[PDB]
Amino acid sequence: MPNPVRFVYRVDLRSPEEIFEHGFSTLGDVRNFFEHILSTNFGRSYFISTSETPTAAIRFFGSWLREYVPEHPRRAYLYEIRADQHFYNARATGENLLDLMRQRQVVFDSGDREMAQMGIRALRTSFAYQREWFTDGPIAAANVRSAWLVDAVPVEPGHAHHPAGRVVETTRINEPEMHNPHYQELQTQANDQPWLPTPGIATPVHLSIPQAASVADVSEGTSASLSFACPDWSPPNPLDKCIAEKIDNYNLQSLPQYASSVKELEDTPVYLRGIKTQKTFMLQADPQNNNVFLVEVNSSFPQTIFFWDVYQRICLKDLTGAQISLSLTAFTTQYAGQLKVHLSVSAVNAVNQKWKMTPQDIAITQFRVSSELLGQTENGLFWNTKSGGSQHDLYVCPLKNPPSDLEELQIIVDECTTHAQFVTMRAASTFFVDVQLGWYWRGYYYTPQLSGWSYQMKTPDGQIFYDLKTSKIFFVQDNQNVFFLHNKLNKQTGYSWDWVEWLKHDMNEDKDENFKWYFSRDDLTIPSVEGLNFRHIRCYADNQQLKVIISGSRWGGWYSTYDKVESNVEDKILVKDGFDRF
Repeated sequence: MPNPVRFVYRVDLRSPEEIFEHGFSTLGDVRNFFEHILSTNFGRSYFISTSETPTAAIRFFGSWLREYVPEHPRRAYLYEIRADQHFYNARATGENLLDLMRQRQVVFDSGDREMAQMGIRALRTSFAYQREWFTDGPIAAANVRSAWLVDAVPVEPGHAHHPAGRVVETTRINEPEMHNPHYQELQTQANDQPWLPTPGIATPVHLSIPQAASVADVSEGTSASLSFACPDWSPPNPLDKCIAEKIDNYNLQSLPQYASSVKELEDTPVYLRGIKTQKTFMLQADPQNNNVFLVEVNSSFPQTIFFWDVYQRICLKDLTGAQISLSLTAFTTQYAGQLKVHLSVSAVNAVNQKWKMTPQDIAITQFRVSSELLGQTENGLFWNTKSGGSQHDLYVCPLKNPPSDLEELQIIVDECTTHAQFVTMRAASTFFVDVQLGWYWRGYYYTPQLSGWSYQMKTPDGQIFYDLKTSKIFFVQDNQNVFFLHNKLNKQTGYSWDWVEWLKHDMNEDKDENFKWYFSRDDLTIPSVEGLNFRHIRCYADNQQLKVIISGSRWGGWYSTYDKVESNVEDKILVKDGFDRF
């Protein structure tokens, strides 16, 4: 409740005159979670889609055009909607269902667990960037606070080349904001629980898993559900009103990670220009020391190719030797209103790795790059015009009253500089969640050590991750050394428990269930009385449970066990707030 989801967002072609008066209506009367996520036989869902951020709500709307003269410029409205108890998070709902399936508490009315896990994999990876909160039914006019006219426009029109024959588009949120006079300020928040169709004890959860899915291709390999891409779908060709390059249908076992438009991707260096000095720089970064810096145009090496993905991250193209991806990250300094940019492990839930790129000129060629860390405060990238040497540091500052010698840098798009697709959000290539695992005892925080013991301190950001592709948990010692959480316990161990261990391992390996883990809410109080976020953690292999020894000579020792109840042990693991939503 200190950190609720208060507003969600939705792009819809219907005008505020209609929405401000009537709210949003459902497609149909079917309350089926998987069919809604997978757009199965689209057009019957009782659920209405919204997104936790404007950027995610509007992504589909930036789909690239075919090479023809657009006779109907693309316009719609972004709505800001107060969330309440009938708004549920799609990702968290899916994780809860995975938990129930692994613990064997599901009745499959249709389909099976293998199929459901394919559905969950798609939700975790392909559709996750949507940041979807769905409503269990209609949204009243009284929830809708504001609207903005939005449009999609080509980047550098008349000049930009068309990757694979498609025209690079971006979106704009136009001022001014329009306020809904029927809006009621009720100080509510989205439901913090995973969705289930029935009340109270739902325990024997019944699931109907569909055999097929539909996916809108929204450019650069990106998948969108039809509930996002066809916001005003009508019964009969409705698909013609969808905003997307194309709609594909697949059997669930055939569902690809990327859309056909993935062929549009090109390697792009990044060029920035100082607003006053007009000096031009290339963005560069070095995974050996995680430095990010600027080199003026006029035993490691700088890397030069970046992309901006649908999680809003600006990532270096290549993985390190230990198979991790690195992203530009805005870190706090000691100075008033001056963040410094540096690399860290790409994480889908790290707000300090999220960036917006907004066109500043009507020719759509100059782009301000802003950090989501600074919230509603207008901000941009800066360099120190007085700094000397070959490489210059990169900062983020509020636009208002910037430090003395600093000037803003904006991305410039041109044949001789940044290519147009850089300033659009392409499909993501890694799906790591920062889970920051730890434990808590009597006011003190503890963190895992690679030895299997614990150290007394709070787990730092950017260290312990969960790979959504494979369900592995890993600890990044540094860019070349990554260790994975491994279960040793089985039905032949002779004992009811065994230590866990941290081992180097192939990030891509996806079969061995002793490296696979999932989170469980069970009967935990969430959040805890003191505001903490706890989960139980179990291994896919045979539901062996992760725990930590509390006291004695083996205090701080991490192990797994078949025993649900034990003494002198902690089964509540700390996990970063919001880890199950991104």
